[PDB]
Order: sequence, then C-alpha cells, then structure tokens
Amino acid sequence: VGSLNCIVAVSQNMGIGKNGDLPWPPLRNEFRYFQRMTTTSSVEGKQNLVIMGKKTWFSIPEKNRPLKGRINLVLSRELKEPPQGAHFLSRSLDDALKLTEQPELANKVDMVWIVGGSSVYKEAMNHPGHLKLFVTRIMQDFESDTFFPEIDLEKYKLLPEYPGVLSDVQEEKGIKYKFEVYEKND
Ligand SMILES: NC(=O)C1=CN([C@@H]2O[C@H](COP(=O)(O)OP(=O)(O)OC[C@H]3O[C@@H](n4cnc5c(N)ncnc54)[C@H](OP(=O)(O)O)[C@@H]3O)[C@@H](O)[C@H]2O)C=CC1
Ligand SMILES: Nc1nc2sc3cccc(CNc4ccc5c(c4)CN([C@@H](CCC(=O)O)C(=O)O)C5=O)c3c2c(=O)[nH]1
Repeated sequence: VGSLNCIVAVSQNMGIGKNGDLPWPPLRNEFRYFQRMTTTSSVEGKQNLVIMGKKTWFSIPEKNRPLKGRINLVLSRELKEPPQGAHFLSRSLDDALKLTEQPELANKVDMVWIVGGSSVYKEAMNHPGHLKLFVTRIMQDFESDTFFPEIDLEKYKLLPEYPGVLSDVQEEKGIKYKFEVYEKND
C-alpha cells in the first residue's frame, strides 16, 4: 500500500460542513480537484482507497456514490454491512488501515485518502507516521456546524511547491480559494 493522505476544503473559520452538506455553494473545479487527487494513482494495476465516516458517505449525492474509480470504505460501529454502493465497512480507523494489508486489498490499493469527517481527520492527523494533508483554503467565512481539527504546524510543514497543484488564487462563484499541501513524518 502507498501513501496515507487527508484531503479537505475548509473555510477561514475552519468550517467543513453545515446541515449535512458543504457550507459554500458548489465550486465545480474544486470538486474536480478533489476527484483528480483522490482518483489518480501512479501505480499500475492499483486504485486508491477512500476512507470516510458514515455522515460523509451520505453527504455525497447518491448519484455520485460510490466515488468512481476508487475503493470506498465507510467507518461505522452501528452499520452491520457496507451501505448500498459502498465496498467496505470498518469499525475503526486502525481496522480500516489494517484491512488494506489483508490478501483482498494488499496488492490492489495504491494511495489511501481520508476524506472526512472531523473525527477521522483528527485521529489520522495525530496517527504517528508519514502523512500529507491536501487542504483547500476557502478564503471567506461561512456559517458551519462541522469544523476541521487544528493543524499543528510544528509537525505539518506547508510545502513550497507540489507537482500538479496550482499555486495561484482560484475563484468560482465569487469565492477565492487556494490549494495547499502539508507533510509530517513523526
Ligand atoms: N469540506 C470538506 O472537505 C468535507 C465536508 N464534509 C462535511 O462534513 C459533514 C460530515 O462529517 P461529520 O459530521 O464529521 O461526520 P462523519 O462523516 O465523520 O460521520 C460520523 C459517523 O461516522 C462513524 N464514524 C466516524 N469516525 C469513525 C471511526 N473512527 N470509527 C468508526 N465509526 C466512525 C460514526 O458512525 P456510527 O454512529 O454509525 O458508528 C459517526 O457517527 C457533512 O456536512 C459533510 O458535508 C465531510 C468531508 C469533507
Ligand atoms: N478538497 C475537497 N476535499 C473534500 S473531502 C470530501 C468528502 C466528501 C465530500 C466532499 C464534497 N462533496 C462532494 C459531492 C459530490 C461529488 C464530490 C464531492 C466529488 N465528486 C466527483 C467529481 C465531480 C462530479 O463528477 O460531478 C468525483 O469525485 O468523482 C462528486 O460528484 C469532499 C471534498 C471537497 O469538496 N473538496
């Protein structure tokens, strides 16, 4: 299995969700960025795995579930089986990551992408080891009821460049945003 990564889009006030959806109206190119990052694998005959909590799964419109071209894993202790259209179910983040090295997945999985929500981002971000955060900074405040955990910059270095990530300010629907990549190894 390859690298472990988180990806998120987050307002200035650290918001990531409101009422089961995003705090901001749809930013179609930002969504396509998310698809490109999470789906693209350099490794032949492998795909990337997405790991998400249950509410994040159900926040993706059913049309777009599962996220195509990726293996979709949902975290839940209440569900007894993966939701319709999902591929796997795990009871903890530790369990999910251990599953990626069982026989079934061991030679199928390239990158692992943690796609939220708040509690899985927090536990991953403090998981010892090599981890990257792909953070889109939405450069406005938006009313939110779900928030991104603190990024400890004494361990997460903001990288000064990354191949394939645009460095300039983006703007859709009158909302400016910019892409960042952070890396720790502890
Ligand atoms: N802006 C962005 O980039 C993103 C935005 N979002 C937004 O965030 C909101 C959803 O996130 P959030 O509310 O945090 O909810 P989550 O997606 O984290 O779902 C929480 C549910 O997931 C299960 N769960 C979470 N973590 C674990 C774990 N480690 N092990 C086992 N089960 C776990 C639980 O289910 P159970 O009770 O069944 O055990 C829990 O009640 C929505 O508004 C969505 O739109 C989400 C992702 C990204
Ligand atoms: N930087 C960032 N991180 C995260 S982490 C994360 C976890 C869950 C949900 C979201 C945002 N909600 C979405 C709802 C529908 C779609 C997508 C995302 C992507 N999707 C397509 C492509 C677009 C299409 O093909 O129409 C697809 O992936 O195949 C969808 O159809 C984000 C999200 C986010 O918005 N931005």
